[PDB]
Amino acid sequence: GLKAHAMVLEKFNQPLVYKEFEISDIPRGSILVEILSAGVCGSDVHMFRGEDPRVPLPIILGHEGAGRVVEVNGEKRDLNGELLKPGDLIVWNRGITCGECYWCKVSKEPYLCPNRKVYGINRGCSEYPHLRGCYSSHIVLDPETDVLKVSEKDDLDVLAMAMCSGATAYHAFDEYPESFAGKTVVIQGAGPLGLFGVVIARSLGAENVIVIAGSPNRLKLAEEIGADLTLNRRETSVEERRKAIMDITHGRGADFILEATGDSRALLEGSELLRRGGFYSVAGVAVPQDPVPFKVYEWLVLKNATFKGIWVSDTSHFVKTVSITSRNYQLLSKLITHRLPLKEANKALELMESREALKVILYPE
Amino acid sequence: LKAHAMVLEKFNQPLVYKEFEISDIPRGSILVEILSAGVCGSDVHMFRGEDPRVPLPIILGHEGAGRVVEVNGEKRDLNGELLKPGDLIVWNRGITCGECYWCKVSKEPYLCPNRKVYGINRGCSEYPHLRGCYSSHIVLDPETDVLKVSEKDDLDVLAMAMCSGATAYHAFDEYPESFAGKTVVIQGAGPLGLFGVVIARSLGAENVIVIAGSPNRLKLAEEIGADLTLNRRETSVEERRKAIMDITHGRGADFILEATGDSRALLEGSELLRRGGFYSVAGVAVPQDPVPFKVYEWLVLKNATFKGIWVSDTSHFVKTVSITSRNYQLLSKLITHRLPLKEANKALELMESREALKVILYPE
Amino acid sequence: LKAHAMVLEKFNQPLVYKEFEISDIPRGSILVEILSAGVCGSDVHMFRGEDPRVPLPIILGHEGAGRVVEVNGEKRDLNGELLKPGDLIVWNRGITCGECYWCKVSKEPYLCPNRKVYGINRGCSEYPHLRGCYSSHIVLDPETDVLKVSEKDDLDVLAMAMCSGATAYHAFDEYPESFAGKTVVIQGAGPLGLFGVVIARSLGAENVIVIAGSPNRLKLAEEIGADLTLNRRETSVEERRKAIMDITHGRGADFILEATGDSRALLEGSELLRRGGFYSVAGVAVPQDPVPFKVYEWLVLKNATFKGIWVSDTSHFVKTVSITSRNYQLLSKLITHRLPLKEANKALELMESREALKVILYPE
Amino acid sequence: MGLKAHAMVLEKFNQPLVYKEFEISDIPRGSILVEILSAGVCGSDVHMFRGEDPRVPLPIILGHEGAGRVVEVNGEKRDLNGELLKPGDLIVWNRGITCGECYWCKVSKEPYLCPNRKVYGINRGCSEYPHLRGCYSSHIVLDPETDVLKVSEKDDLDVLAMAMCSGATAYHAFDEYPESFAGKTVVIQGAGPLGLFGVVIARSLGAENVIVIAGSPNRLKLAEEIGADLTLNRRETSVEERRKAIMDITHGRGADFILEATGDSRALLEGSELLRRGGFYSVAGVAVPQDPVPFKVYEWLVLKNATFKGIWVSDTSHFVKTVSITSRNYQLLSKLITHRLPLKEANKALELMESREALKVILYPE
Ligand SMILES: [Zn+2]
Ligand SMILES: [Zn+2]
Ligand SMILES: [Zn+2]
Ligand SMILES: [Zn+2]
Ligand SMILES: [Zn+2]
Ligand SMILES: [Zn+2]
Ligand SMILES: [Zn+2]
Ligand SMILES: [Zn+2]
Repeated sequence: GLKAHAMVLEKFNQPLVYKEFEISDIPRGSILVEILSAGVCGSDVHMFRGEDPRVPLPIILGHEGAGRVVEVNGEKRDLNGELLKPGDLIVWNRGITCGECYWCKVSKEPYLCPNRKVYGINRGCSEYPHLRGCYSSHIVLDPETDVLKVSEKDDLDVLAMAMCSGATAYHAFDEYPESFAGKTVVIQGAGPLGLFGVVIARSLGAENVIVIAGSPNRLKLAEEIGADLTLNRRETSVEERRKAIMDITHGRGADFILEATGDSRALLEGSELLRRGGFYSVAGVAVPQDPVPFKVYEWLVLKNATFKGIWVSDTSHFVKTVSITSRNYQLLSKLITHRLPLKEANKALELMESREALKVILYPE
Repeated sequence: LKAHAMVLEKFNQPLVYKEFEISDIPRGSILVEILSAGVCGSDVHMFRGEDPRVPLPIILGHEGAGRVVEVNGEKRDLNGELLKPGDLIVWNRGITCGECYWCKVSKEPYLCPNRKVYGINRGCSEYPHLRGCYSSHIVLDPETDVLKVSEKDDLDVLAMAMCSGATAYHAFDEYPESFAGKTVVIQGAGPLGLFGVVIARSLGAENVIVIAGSPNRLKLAEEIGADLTLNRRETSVEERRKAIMDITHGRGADFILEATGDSRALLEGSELLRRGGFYSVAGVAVPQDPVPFKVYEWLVLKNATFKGIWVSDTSHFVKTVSITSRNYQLLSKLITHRLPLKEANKALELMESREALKVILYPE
Repeated sequence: LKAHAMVLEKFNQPLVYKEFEISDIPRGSILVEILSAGVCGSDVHMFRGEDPRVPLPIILGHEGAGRVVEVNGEKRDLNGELLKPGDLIVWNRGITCGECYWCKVSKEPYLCPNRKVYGINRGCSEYPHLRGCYSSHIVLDPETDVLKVSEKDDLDVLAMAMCSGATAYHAFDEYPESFAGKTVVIQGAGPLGLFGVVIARSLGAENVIVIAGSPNRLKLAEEIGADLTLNRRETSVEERRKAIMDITHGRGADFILEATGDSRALLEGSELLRRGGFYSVAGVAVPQDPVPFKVYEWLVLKNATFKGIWVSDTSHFVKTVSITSRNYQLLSKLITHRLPLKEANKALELMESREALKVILYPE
Repeated sequence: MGLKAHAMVLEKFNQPLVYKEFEISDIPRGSILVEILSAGVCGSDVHMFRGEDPRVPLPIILGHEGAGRVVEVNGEKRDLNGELLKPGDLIVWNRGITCGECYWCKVSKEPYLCPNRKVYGINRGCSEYPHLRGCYSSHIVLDPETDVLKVSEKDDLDVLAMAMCSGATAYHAFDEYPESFAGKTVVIQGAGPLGLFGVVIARSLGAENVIVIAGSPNRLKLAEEIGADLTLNRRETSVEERRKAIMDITHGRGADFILEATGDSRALLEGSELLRRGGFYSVAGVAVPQDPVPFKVYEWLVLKNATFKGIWVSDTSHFVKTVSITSRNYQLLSKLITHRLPLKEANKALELMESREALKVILYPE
């Protein structure tokens, strides 16, 4: 049978350990996939530290992958109806939803499925066939996985990264009920989520894209990938930033704001930048935090504002994200600062934790 | 023509009776005899000097129905009917500039920064003076959006509906799906929330639940269509959440209307809202202390929409009259007092004390 | 157990009564005792071999309500409730693949090319055989979308609603605004149009006008909420257009539903539609000769939306059940005949001749 | 003492436009006197010249596509962003003024459908002072109700003038689509200015694939140059070949979104067969009553669950968004301007547009 290896999380806050798995057969309808690129996410650090309550042990982490089909045990179609075969290059939606609940079937919001099963997050490696995350030479995909064939003209590293931060960013923009033509977009934060938001905002036809953050290196990147204006929170005052946005928008404020900071306190700045009638997509905050002092009359009622929380993404967002991403490979590849062998998965988590890396991608040896 | 009005000359001092002689009216204007004038809870705040838009002196009253006396030129209503002396009409209290970003580009006229409103930011010092409904007569500018009504319409109900009803309608109109199969929770049982009951019912909501503190208002909400009322003073937060969870199979409410006037209503409402739900916030009407808002739990993880609602526009006005017109007998139950115009000071006192739910004034 | 069903062996051959011995059912499947089975006009086309989807032999019947006999394993309804013996249920006739572009990307499961439908494209020759509602029992796959109902629900009405009702609902669901203040014109007064009357009313339409040729169906349309009916034998096309222009102040209808089954309906409907109006075309159910379409006048100059409507999905299912549940007394009037299952041929005959509006079959 | 202006006046249908001079002193309260710098010649100007548009009074100064420079404002005028206009400002404006009082303007919020819509160079004659109500002129007088946008010396006024008509109608067509264009396949029928602006708008909104079907190789080459992924020449392929091409690109589904930009009702016969189940078809090119086409209701509407949406002109929201898209694509869109003529050659301009020797002509005073 097949000799696979992976980096396994056995106990929280303890280094991932190398382990080998002999793969004999795979479940009916499943797809055995050779991982070619595996994204390391900020959230993987959180999971490693034992702060994500969905996470069983032991587990093969890694929810962002691109790979080559080794074997389908039976037949599997991709989302366009193409039958997969050995050697096909694919990406896939990390989440499988039930297809039977209120959100999957009635409201058509499958990202809200309470039964959502996610590779490298709530799928452990204890029970055979074990290989349920991307920090591995190989992953076994269930037959219910949403898959998309890609080609050798696709940058698999970029696609892997895009699966997570990109598709969330896409969801955030997709909730806006108008075209972006003529619109001013403000993005708070310049990690992968905010930076995909720059390229997504550009690609959907936004007039002006402004990014507010605190790292000059990340802000330079934002400019190289399409931002019209960047504002460094450490070099400018709140009022200076408000005036720059008010100047650009003829005194109205921004039409659409993306929170991509991870910090609930971002809404305090963002609310004062939003025009009357504007739309604030809140997608960065990823853990419970202290409550923020929210001014209901000023920020919601008087402003006639929409505040929209964004929870992950579904298959519609996945395919649309691949499509935008595929027009933007050269720019988006600039987000990958580090490329490491799988056996260095621990160092990769350190790099991400310390912010030495913007994004790290692992490759099996 | 000799008109009279009850005029606000000094905040916190009683409205005073005053006579006005109306000869010429401005070009294009419509002189209207007031038949019904609603006394709104916001008029109390204006009376008390709490509204910074309010010039003095001013004839208050932004909620009106009346009879056309004359048109200086020609005026069509929204359906294109030329107005003539004798016609009965209602009208939108607000006039927008029709030239700014919100009027012409984003098509959100309610957000017009140049919005002019009878009985609110239009004083009575300058001729022709009559720019509010606490008067025998009002002069409507040509730009006013008007609708003709008939003798089969209830003008008292229509006056009331103009304000609270049209804001309630705006709150429901922002919901991007139909209300079929949906559970609606309304927080509050003043005019705003009670209109919400009738609008929710009228748009097809499956369940309409009202949370408030007054048994008399809760009985009324039942009478006009609520499936369930929950008295906030006689139940726990946890009991009310359980009741809503039982009705929605453990999910929560699809749509919540905040109609209390208290920002703290979001603390409870946020925990009733299903994942993916929609919270329209329309009641809070003054700057208040900030509330501790749980961004992850209430917005992000919930994938929720919080939508603030500012007043209403002409599309909301027309839709509100249409709903109201199919519900006159239910909605007339909100009017607890009808007083002559000269007793306007008592009307304000009734509304302030909540001895009244809604007061209508009539001239003479 | 020994079930019985009425089987279609050859097109145009009378349905044959047959017994089926059921020993065990596939894993996760649900064995359901049929309590009400609706006979649809589309069953007549199937019976004659006009529907190219139809395998033979087949147990027809795609409108069903029933009582759970057994689940081989466990099955949750759409609200997550575990089904158990004795539960009353309704279900979506169609099961979609959950994997294709329509199911997963555009979220239009009604357009699934792999859609499997009880009594339509599921034959009865392979065990467990019972894949249609003209039967004492049906075996539902684990993938079926089910909803529990109660003894307070009218199951005869629910069976009917599953088809025509959910298609009507889809047609209204596509309209991008509220129905408040709107005038709705419905063409045709069979079950689709009649459900259209009730739905239009329930979503808050101001005026509902029905145009058809059957006096008795038009009387029923008034009994269930139409404001005006217009009979094509008794009125001219010009008289109809004037009546609709009078109600809409010269503009035309805001929303039209085609529910006649005839392509030529568009000729009249296009001239009743306001500029900017919305025309949902849901009745035409077979390929027909092309109609002469005036692209400039009816689409471009009118800035009109013509929207075709193909069946329905689980979202429309639940929402239809929800509106129907509030209108059982009105909608019961559509059921003109109830016949034992063994009389299924006569039921198809009644539906073909239009002596019935809707027939319900009951086992035993 | 007054301002000396001149224009090319249509006095009688099918007779040459005639040069005439005017002296402009007073203008109506609130009005803006504008020096024309660019005037687009539209294909519909030909039909109006010929006496085919029932809206057209005589005499009239044609030209509904314009950009220019503020000479004077009688009072005050703010552009749509709130900026006060002053003499010397460069502007563009919406050709159409709506009443702001009717059902469509106030209730349904569809001002393009206002029955009282007043359009420079179309239904506004030139015989009553101050006369200058069209762009085939040295100057135009804009009413206070006109929606205006200030532009800069870095904007291409020739491209903006053209964009005002064909471009805003194409924008309207795309704006009616209820989803994002991400991952979508767009087919455009026709490669005149309307269809060609469609290409740039489709690209700008993020469409994945943009395909153009037309009959002219030159125009199909232009469509490729401004961002089309594929062109199909309908004179050199069968309907079946074109459908196969679209089916191959869309994994056998059909187009997500089609724009009819041909002017021929018969285009729907092919487009309907290219549309996927659940697809959206904006019909914007057909501009005059035509014979009815044989429409297959079951196959093209019902079974397809298709949306067919007719597109009538545009409003100020479309205007502003068109100017924004256009402003990022000046160099591509300038490729559409094939001829620039002096105002006094307006008759030759119409000839060029009618013969189709020109794709788009711009007129310039002086
Ligand atoms: Zn689910
Ligand atoms: Zn991730
Ligand atoms: Zn009020
Ligand atoms: Zn304004
Ligand atoms: Zn049926
Ligand atoms: Zn499918
Ligand atoms: Zn033009
Ligand atoms: Zn108008």
